[PDB]
Amino acid sequence: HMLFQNVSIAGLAHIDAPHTLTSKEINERLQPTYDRLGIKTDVLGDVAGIHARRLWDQDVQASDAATQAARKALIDANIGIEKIGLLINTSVSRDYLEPSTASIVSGNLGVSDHCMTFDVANACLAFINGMDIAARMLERGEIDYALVVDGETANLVYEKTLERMTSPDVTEEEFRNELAALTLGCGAAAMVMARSELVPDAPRYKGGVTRSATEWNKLCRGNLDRMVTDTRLLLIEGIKLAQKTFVAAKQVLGWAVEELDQFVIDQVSRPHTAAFVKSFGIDPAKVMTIFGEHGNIGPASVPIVLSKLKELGRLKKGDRIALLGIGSGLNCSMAEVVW
Amino acid sequence: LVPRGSHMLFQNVSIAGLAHIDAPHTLTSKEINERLQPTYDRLGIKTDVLGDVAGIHARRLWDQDVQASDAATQAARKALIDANIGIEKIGLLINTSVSRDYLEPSTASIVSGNLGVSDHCMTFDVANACLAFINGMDIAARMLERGEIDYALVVDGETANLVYEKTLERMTSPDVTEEEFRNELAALTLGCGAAAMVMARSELVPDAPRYKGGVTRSATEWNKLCRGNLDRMVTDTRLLLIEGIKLAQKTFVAAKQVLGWAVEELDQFVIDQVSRPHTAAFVKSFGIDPAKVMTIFGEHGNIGPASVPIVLSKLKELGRLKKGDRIALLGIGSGLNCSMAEVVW
Repeated sequence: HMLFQNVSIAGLAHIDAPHTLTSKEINERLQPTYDRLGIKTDVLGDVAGIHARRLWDQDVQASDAATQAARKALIDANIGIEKIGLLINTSVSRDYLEPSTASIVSGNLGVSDHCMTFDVANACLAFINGMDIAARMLERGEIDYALVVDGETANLVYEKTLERMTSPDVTEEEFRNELAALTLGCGAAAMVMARSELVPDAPRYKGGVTRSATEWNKLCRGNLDRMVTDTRLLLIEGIKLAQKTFVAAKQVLGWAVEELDQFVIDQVSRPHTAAFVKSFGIDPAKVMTIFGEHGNIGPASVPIVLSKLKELGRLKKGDRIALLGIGSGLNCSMAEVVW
Repeated sequence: LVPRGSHMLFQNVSIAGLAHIDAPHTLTSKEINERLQPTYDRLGIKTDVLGDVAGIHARRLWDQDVQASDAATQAARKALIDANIGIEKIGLLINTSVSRDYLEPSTASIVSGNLGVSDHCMTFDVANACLAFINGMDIAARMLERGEIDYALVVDGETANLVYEKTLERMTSPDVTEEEFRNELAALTLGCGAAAMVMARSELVPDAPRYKGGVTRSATEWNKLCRGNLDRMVTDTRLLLIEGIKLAQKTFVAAKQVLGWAVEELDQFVIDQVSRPHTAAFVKSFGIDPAKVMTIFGEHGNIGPASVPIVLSKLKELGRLKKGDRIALLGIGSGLNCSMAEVVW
């Protein structure tokens, strides 16, 4: 019924992580163990379509990556940190349980005594939830500008996950559920959202809709050291939920597929992406992809893709952009930006 | 006379149900002290820092196999009964606990699935030290005000079992430095427990309490004062106190301008449940009647962000609260962040 009319996107930025680890290099150190279980296939590069991913320097924490991203977004919006009234950290990666990663980022930045901080956690949907929570405060006049940040680190998942599978003992089927950890990638993004009367020419966030199917809360379960995931069923119920969520998006957003100029989606693998496009009859040309060379950056994936699109001059004034994702839960969220 | 703003305060947001869960197993400060006595002796500690100094005589613990999500869910069920509604009415569920099942999925997902929420139910977590429940209250308040939903659940289950056994193991080490002992000591004032609140648009529950919200100030340059993972918390209790009070004080100046507050015009203060010195310093700093500040750290310790709602729920359970009571919710979380909000009962 009632969309956001005065929430804009004032600045946007990403950080690509500096070290590359190729699925080839990974596959070499995994060959012994592939040859034990008699698996012929290259599940990373052939099936998933993931050929490289980036990793941070030694002991770069999430809050560091979020800080670098947040600094660039601030420069991109051409405002100083004294203007930020809210800072939401959305990452899966978290420096500690207590306190929030947001507070660490905000301290690194020197936010004012008026800036509210906290973390949102919700798998690959968290950035969109963060964006929506910020938009609610902006519209109410609680704040004029917000930072939504997200830094992801998988350095430790790789050290530990590899060693576990390349031991002498090794398991059998855990391998297939564990390999999903070797699709993960490091990266960061940040976005400065703002009240529109401040930034009249800037893109606008209208909000959107969420639907869920939390009955499947078992299927993807990540610690710091480990990610266990059934990808096959997550794919199907994911798409079933996405469909349902698109019906909701018709009703509140006034959406159809032919009308939308970009689909910015969570980045998992070639099969998640292809199934999605096929099910919804989407022009593949409107669907930018980064898992090929960066792997899965969880909730940073969406704003990384939007920022990349922006920087390549793909986004014309007036474009209608679908932000969407299918996160563990299962949850699904879909929202609109009008460039 | 002169038309005023709302001061950004929440309109037509109500509390339709409230519930807490006490964890089953009692752990006394005597038990703890008996176990730590060889270390106390080695370090020359001749006072009961838990019982006499910190004011905590006991705390509660779950079984070791019990999860945040399980406690969050028990509480959620009791709050639904309290609100006399089914789970089909819930359009938003935020888990606000520090304790978490996994890094993903959200602990709210796991609670939501156990309860059987509809496919219209929005779920995510909010983490912000002991201030998160209030943050979740605000996030849900904004949706209910706008009329995007009818009912919200804010849920919070804490478990400290693991930090308890590992901290006790490290603090009884023959090699443990005084520095490390003191750093880790606050973890032995933590406690298990859980809480849940159903909130609603006032139109649906015309006699329920009103949640007005309030003000927030921060001091993010102190983010390293208290830091915790699954099995360990390190705490500069001295600087938490001093910088916590300064921040409280600053927020209270803002509470006067937006809430029209004054300590003498509030009937209850629901605070973070930390310790007897933290509590005394806060009461003395603002000139508050101690009787208007209910305390449970004595027997349950510090239940992080569950403490506020647990105290609220217990205040209701005892019949302290009457229609019209002006109820200050004030939280100083690790960060530092301080929110001060008002519930009118």
